[PDB]
Amino acid sequence: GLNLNTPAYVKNAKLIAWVADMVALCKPDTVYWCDGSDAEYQRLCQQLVDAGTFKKLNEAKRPNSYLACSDPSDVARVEDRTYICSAKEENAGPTNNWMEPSEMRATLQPLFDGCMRGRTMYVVPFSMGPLGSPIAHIGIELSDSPYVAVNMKIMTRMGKAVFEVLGTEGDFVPCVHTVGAPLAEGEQDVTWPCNKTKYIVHYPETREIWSYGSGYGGNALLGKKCFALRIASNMGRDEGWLAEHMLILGVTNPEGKKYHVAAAFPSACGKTNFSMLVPPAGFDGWSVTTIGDDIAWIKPAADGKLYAINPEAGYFGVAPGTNMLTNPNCMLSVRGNTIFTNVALTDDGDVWWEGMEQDAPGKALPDHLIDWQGKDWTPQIAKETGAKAAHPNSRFTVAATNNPALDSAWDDPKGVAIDAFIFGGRRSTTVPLVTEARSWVEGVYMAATMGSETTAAATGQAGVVRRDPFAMLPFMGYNMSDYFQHWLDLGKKLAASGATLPKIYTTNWFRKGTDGKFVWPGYGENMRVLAWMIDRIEGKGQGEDHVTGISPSYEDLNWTGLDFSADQFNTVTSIDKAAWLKELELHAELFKQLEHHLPKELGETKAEIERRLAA
Ligand SMILES: Nc1nc2c(ncn2[C@@H]2O[C@H](COP(=O)(O)OP(=O)(O)OP(=O)(O)O)[C@@H](O)[C@H]2O)c(=O)[nH]1
Ligand SMILES: O=C(O)C(=O)CS(=O)(=O)O
Ligand SMILES: [Mg+2]
Ligand SMILES: [Mn+2]
Repeated sequence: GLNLNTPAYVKNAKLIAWVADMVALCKPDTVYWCDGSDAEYQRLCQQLVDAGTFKKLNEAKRPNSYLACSDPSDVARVEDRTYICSAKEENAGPTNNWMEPSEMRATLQPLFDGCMRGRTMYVVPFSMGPLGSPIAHIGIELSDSPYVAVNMKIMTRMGKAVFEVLGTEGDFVPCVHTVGAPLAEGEQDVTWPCNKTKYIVHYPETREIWSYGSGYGGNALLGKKCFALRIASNMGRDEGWLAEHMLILGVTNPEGKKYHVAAAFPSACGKTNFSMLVPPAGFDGWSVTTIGDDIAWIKPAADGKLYAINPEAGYFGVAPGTNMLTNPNCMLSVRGNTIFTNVALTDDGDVWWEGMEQDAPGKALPDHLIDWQGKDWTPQIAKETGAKAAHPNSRFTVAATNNPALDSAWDDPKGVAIDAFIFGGRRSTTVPLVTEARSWVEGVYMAATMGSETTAAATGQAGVVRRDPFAMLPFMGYNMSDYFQHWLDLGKKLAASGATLPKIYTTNWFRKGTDGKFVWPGYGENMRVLAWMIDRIEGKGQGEDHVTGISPSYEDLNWTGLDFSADQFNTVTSIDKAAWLKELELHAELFKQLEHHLPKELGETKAEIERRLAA
C-alpha cells in the first residue's frame, strides 16, 4: 500500500489501519499528517497562497490573515444533499433525508474511489471539547483540501496532541472528505476545487461521516455540524445529554451576580452577535462574556442544574452586517490571525463587507473593490445592480482567544450552569419581542414549533418561513419527535431533584415594518431584553400573562440611552389573535408531519393555546 508517512507519535493500530483503507479507496498521491503547530499552519497557508486559493492580506492592516474566494456553486450548506443514513428510516424521521445504508454505501463508493488522485490527503486529528477532558470526543478527518486543514486548526483542538489522548486503544469518529475534483497527470488545478454533485452523509450506528464535492464551511469542516451536532445529538440521546445549535454566554449585573444563558437561533439568525454583545448606554456595571457562539453540549447533574460546554475552539461567523456598532467584539476579534472567505478586497489589501461603511468617513462605500467573484466593484455598480461585494454567507474564521469578551470558563470542561434558554427565529410578523414560557412543557412547545425565514447559510430561496424546531432542522441526527421527547424527559429528571428548572424564552429581533425595515434595533440593544430575563431569574421582574406566555411591560425594561417609545414597544409585543390563529394551523401541519412518536404533551399544549385565542 501507499506509504502513509505515519508519525512515530501515532500509537493507534486501528486508526492506522482505517487510514490505510481510506488511502486504498481514495488513492491520493501522498499522505500528510497534520501536527497542528503554528509553523505548519503558516506553511499550509503559504501553500494555499501558491495555489491561488488564498490571498495574503496587507500585514499592516490585517496581520497574518488570508482571503479565500470560492466557486459560486459552493458558498453554503446544501441541505438537500445532506443525509442521515440510519438503519431504519424512522430513526432519521421526516426532517431528515434518509437512504438505506447499503444503498448509500453503493452510491458513494464509486464517487470516493480515486477521488484524491493528483492531490494530497491531509490527516487532520482533532478534539471536540478540551483535550483529554471527560466530555471531549476525538475525530480524525481525512481531507484533500488544505483549506479544511487550516480552518480546522482554528475551529478545533487540532494536531499531534490528540494522539496522546487516543493512545493505543482509544476510539475516534471517522470522517472522510473530498472536494471531488481528482486531477489527471499534468492537469492544472482551479483555485477552489469542488463538484456540482455533493453528498454529506452520516451513518449514526458507526458514527461515520462522508463528505463529497464541497469545500465550504459546514459541508467540509466535519467536526462542527456533522459531528458536534448530527452525530453528537445521537450520542446524547443514548447517554442522557444534549447537542444543541446554541450560543452560551455569561452575564454579570452591577451587583456582581453572574448568570449563564444558552440561546438557539437558526443559521444566520443572530447567535454570534448576541453571544458577544456589548451592553449599550444605560448598563454601566453590566458585562457579557462569550463561552461559545454556535454549538453547546449540555447535560444534567445530580444537583438539578444543566451544565453546558462549547466543544469548538473558534468562531466561523457571518461577516456581512458586522461593524463597530453591531458587533465591536467581533470587529476586534478579526483584527488579525483570521481567515476570511468570500468577502471583498480593498485596493490596499484589506477586506471589506457590506456593513463596514457604518464606520467609514461619511459612512460612504469604498471607491473600488474586488468583489468575492473577482470582479471590479464600485458604489455605482452597487447602486445600479445591487451587486454585493461580499457574499451574503461570507465568513470569518478566528480563534476564540482573539475575542476580548471571551469568558474565563470558555474552555472549562466542568461547564457552566444554564439559568435560561432562549429560542427565536427570523420572523417578519406574528412573534413578539420576548415571551417567557409558563412551564417547561410550554417552553418545549415554543421551541418545537418555532418558525424562521430561510437565510443564505444554505442554498435555496431565502426569506421563506419554515418550521425550524429548536433551530435544529438542518442538524438533528435522529427523529425530531424523539428529540422533543428527550427534552421533555430531561425536564422531568431536573424537576425530580427539587430544583427550579431553567426558564425558557422565545424572542424575535426581526419584525418588519411596512417598508420591510426592522422595527426593533437589535444587536447591542438586545441587552435590554436580556436584562429583563435576568430580573425574572432573580424573581424581581414583572410581566403580564398573555396567550403564549408572560411578557414585559414597557416600564419593565431599561430604555436609558435608546429612543424607543411605548408605541414602538406595543407594536413589537402585541399578541395579534388572527396571526396566532394562522400560526397554530402551521403548528398543526408540523404535528401531522411529525405524527410518529410525537409527544402527546405538545397537542395538549396546542389545545390550551387555542382556548386562550378563542377566549
Ligand atoms: N436586524 C438584526 N440583525 C442581526 C441581529 N443579530 C444578528 N444580525 C444579523 O444577522 C446575520 C447573522 O447574524 P449571526 O449572529 O452571524 O447569526 P448566527 O446565528 O451566528 O449564524 P450561524 O453562524 O450561521 O449559525 C448577520 O448579518 C448579522 O448582522 C439583530 O439583532 N438584528
Ligand atoms: O449555517 C450555520 O448554522 C453555521 O454555523 C455555518 S456552517 O458551519 O454550517 O457553514
Ligand atoms: Mg454564528
Ligand atoms: Mn450555526
